[PDB]
Amino acid sequence: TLHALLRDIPAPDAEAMARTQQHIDGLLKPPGSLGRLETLAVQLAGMPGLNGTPQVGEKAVLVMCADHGVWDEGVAVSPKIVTAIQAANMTRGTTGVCVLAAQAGAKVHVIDVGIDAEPIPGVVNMRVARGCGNIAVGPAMSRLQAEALLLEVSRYTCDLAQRGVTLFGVGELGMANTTPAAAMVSVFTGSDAKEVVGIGANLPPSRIDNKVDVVRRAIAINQPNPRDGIDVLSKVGGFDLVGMTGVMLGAARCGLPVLLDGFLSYSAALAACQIAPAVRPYLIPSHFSAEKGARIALAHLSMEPYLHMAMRLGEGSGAALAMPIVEAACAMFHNMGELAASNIVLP
Amino acid sequence: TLHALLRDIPAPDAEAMARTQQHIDGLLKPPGSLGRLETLAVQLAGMPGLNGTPQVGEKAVLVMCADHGVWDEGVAVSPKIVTAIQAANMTRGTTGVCVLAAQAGAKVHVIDVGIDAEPIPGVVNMRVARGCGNIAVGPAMSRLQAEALLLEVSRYTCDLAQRGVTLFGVGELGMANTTPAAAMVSVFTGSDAKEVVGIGANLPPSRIDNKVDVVRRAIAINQPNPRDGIDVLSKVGGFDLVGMTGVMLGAARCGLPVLLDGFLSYSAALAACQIAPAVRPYLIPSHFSAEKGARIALAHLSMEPYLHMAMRLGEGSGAALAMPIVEAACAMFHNMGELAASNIVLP
Ligand SMILES: O=P(O)(O)OC[C@H]1O[C@H](n2cnc3ncncc32)[C@H](O)[C@@H]1O
Ligand SMILES: O=P(O)(O)OC[C@H]1O[C@H](n2cnc3ncncc32)[C@H](O)[C@@H]1O
Ligand SMILES: O=C(O)c1cccnc1
Ligand SMILES: O=C(O)c1cccnc1
Repeated sequence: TLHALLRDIPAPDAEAMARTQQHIDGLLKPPGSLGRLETLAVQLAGMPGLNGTPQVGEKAVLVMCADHGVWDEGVAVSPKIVTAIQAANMTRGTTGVCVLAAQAGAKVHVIDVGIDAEPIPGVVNMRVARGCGNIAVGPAMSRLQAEALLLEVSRYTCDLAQRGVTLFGVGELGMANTTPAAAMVSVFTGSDAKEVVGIGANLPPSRIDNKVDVVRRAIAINQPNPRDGIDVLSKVGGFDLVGMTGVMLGAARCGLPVLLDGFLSYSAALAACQIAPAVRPYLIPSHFSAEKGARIALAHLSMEPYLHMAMRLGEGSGAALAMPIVEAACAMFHNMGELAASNIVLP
Repeated sequence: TLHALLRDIPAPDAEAMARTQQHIDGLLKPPGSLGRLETLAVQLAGMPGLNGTPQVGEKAVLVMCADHGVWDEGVAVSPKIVTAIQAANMTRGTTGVCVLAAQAGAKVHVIDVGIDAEPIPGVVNMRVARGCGNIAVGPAMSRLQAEALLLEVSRYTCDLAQRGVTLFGVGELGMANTTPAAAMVSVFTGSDAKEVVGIGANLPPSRIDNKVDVVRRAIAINQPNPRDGIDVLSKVGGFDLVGMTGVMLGAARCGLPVLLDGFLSYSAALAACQIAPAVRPYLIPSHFSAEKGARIALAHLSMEPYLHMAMRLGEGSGAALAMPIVEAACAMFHNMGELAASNIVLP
């Protein structure tokens, strides 16, 4: 059951974290001089799946692909078919996340949770339906469908842990998905749609007004409950967004770290933390999306991204780009010399 | 002569940059969606030493080490000997920059431009003197000494280019060096000392007032000319700071990119750009130093760091941490597929 899953998410190991902090303080450098790299190492040390120490074994980026019915409301400029096309390209390694993941030594897992097209060979099949319902006139899916996908994705995720994966990255693919993402952010943060609706994948500025209106309509018609993350996801979210939330719950249950990506991932993280606050300690920010509603989303998650690249591609491209940073924290921890060894004393 | 050197710094190749932009726009993604990663690739494409395309061959981090006479004014908490000790540790690979450089596949070059101690085996010897003069009572060095080191370091730098190095990172080591760095920033930016003097390597807050006073005294007594970068460096700078400036001039003359590090590097970059504006196009920011005067320095250099890690170690540790980002831009450029190949059309 999902209740068991949520109930079994482990709390951070404070004992391992204390030993980490002490060790970092004794390294060949002025105490605290490596700033957020030190904080990151301690965070990792508290994750039970890492065996009491900051370490990175195998790396995987999970890309959840699906189509959205709200695409018919004219909120996206790319043809709907671009989702299926790009999902296929993911298997050929020519996409942005594939190239960056290869650069970071990570494997890309492409999962189809609801693409509106024939099944794509090479893509993991977990499709709920051929595209989710149009949120502007009703819910994206039933609560049952949402919970089922959460469970399936979380199981898939923690199963990879048995294959040596210790670091996850989340990603997505789905034309028009920045619309339900904005709706969710508006609902969870209590912000007006206008403040969190962006241009997504180059939406013309003249078409923004319509996008804001669609978001408002979706909310008014569905009346999602902000205190129920599953309610929000099933009503104004999408299969892809649900899948991303599932990776976060899965990794957390597995006691492992997850790298967030951009705007879509922020909306999924808001939902995950609402569903289970215990997931928070396992989330690691990557970059600061150029999407309008990024600042608001990040503020509610109390997260400060490490990378400011004005990126807005999605796919988990930002998550892959940050993996080297996580490895750097581990390298610092394990490979630096110690002050005592050089007889140096620094207050 | 130094005049020849400065005169021969090549301008960016606009033709190669135009071809770069066109290619990036045709990649398998919404135009401009990779933000600053795209801008970085184009910048690299314009650097003549890279052969008309964003590419990274061998990587090197140059660490300029030297002691400062102003240390006697009580502006630093670490014993003066820590410079020599850490410089030795650089040869053993136990320091922060060594670990991060190894993680990025870069080689660390440790250069002694003025450590106040016996020569250290394994360290490149270019020492001007055993520590520079105390800037609080007079100049750090003579103009002649400054120009000579600039020339020597710039030659060493461009010579590495012949060994396959295509990407440089700058670093330093020198107890009390954030004092002359603050003086230089104050002079070049016209900001008051109080606004740019930080805690350096954990200087107690109760000792900050004295540091501000020392900086003011150095400026009042030396009267450095803001319009003459060499004048400023020789008067209120240090051998290490001069050396960093030399790496920047050298790489620029070689038509190659240089990654800045933190606060000390910002002061050296201000000087380099004053000496020769043509150097600017070759400078690449890495992280946003936690030092107080960082914001002001970066504003005058019109640079926005990619990494926000609250780092303040120095040594070129931030520069090494950003190398993977430069390689990512190259990977994007060369390895992504093209829109035309998938028959996809995106405005
Ligand atoms: O709401 P919007 O405006 O449609 O933007 C969301 C989509 O843009 C991104 N995206 C990611 N890869 C893409 N390849 C082509 N087009 C878009 C792409 C993201 O992954 C989604 O597919
Ligand atoms: O002006 P301040 O307060 O002395 O700070 C500047 C120094 O701190 C950094 N630094 C870099 N490595 C160090 N190892 C030990 N101590 C300091 C260190 C930097 O490289 C300089 O050596
Ligand atoms: O921040 C993102 O991940 C993003 C922003 C716009 C369009 N697609 C993805
Ligand atoms: O920004 C830096 O590089 C820095 C700041 C403080 C002390 N040492 C180095």
